[PDB]
Amino acid sequence: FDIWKNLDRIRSTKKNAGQFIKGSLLILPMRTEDKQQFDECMDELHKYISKDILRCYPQKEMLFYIVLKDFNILDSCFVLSVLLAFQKRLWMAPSEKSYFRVPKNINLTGSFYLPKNIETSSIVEVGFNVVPDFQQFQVKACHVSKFMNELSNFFSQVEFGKCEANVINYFKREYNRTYSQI
RNA sequence: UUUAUCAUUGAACUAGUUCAUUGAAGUCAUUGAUGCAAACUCCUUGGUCACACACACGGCGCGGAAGGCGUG
Repeated sequence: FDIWKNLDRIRSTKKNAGQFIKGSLLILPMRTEDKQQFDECMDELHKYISKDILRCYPQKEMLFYIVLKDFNILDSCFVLSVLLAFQKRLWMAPSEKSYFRVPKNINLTGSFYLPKNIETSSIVEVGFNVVPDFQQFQVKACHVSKFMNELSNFFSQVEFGKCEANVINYFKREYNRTYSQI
């Protein structure tokens, strides 16, 4: 249940997981109470993602938008597994404090957004999605190694592209609006 | 393959870039638009005429359609 050996294992058996999908965009928002705790985890995460594929947009009125685009499948396998575990760790094992090491007996849950145009189990698409032009996907409770396999099998099917440049700015507009209403 | 508005103010920033606010207009589309090519399926039309299955040096069956030329 360590992310590096599991990420190499998915590197081996994924049948060409290296190349990046055209016009590929993934948006996961998350809220964290501790800014000092999350800023160092994300800072340690930007090391291998080279800041172009992954960008962090804060929203201040704590809410961060995690935008991951032009990504290879093996990259999203890494990042989403890091973040979704970091989100549970605060409640589960605050004494752990090892970012890439997932502590045992923690099941990964959460949700992420993709553009409404995508062309196609643990990861399921939801009916009745809020954000108008986007579609959110649930990741049911799963072990990390199971999550790598399910996600790696998910991004092999989806074939999508042709998105406007600033669309992320549209996502911010819609997502802030929906919660402003509630 | 290539594309997704302009202007003003503030913050950060190299010496152009990101975020927020104010104003103007704003064909829809990006599953679009441009180029390239194929396969398939379906519609309309015809004398689906007669004699003939006949080893030649490139005709001279009956009609219909469309012309050119000529005489009265």
